[PDB]
Amino acid sequence: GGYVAPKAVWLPAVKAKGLEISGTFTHRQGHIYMEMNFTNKALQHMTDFAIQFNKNSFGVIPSTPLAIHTPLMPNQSIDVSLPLNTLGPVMKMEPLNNLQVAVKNNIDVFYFSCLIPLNVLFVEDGKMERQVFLATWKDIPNENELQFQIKECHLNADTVSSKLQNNNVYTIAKRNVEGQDMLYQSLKLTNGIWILAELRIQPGNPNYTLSLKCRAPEVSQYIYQVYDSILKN
Ligand SMILES: [Cl-]
Ligand SMILES: [Mg+2]
Repeated sequence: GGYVAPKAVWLPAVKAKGLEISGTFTHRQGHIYMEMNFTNKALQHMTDFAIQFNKNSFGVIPSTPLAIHTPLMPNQSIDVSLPLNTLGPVMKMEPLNNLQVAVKNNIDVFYFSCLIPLNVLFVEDGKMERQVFLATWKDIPNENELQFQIKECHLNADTVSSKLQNNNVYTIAKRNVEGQDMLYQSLKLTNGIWILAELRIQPGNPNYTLSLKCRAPEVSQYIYQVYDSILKN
């Protein structure tokens, strides 16, 4: 299984007439979930739960109604797994991975936003053939290449590769070049956009250089972020 961030408070009870939501996102065998905990810190029973998202960069929507079937009584706390997909309307948000959410119950409708970690959008079929990798890297404009630093990393190339693989980031080739390990990696988003990467591991340097090439370079910063998280967790 890939990296899953710990649940964070998305909607505090005091801003939502007692409704408290905490959440995170996961990806389970090709399926994306918004995993939440709803707690009723009010003095009335809560019913009639419903959820919707604003249009967003990767076209993320719930794929079913929110599965809360019984009144959530005062002091009660339930875990809710909401399946998502990427078939919904697309509107480019800033930041690119922001998701606006509305949750309703019988008391009111409440709004909050949260940030989607892009690794849940990394698809299973994201392993480029070596031949295709080289050709695609070359095809993408050199100006699209962006460099980032994975600070303070001490994992071996092998471990880097295995962890990334667990998050559908595939190592296509490894080059040993005078002690340095150069890992060439591919991944593919739910929207079809490929991201190619060169990770440079040097002896004595506690920082790895991650070089990313993408036809949509605005995405790169976000791949870096979760790449960093996967290596640090
Ligand atoms: Cl719903
Ligand atoms: Mg996989």
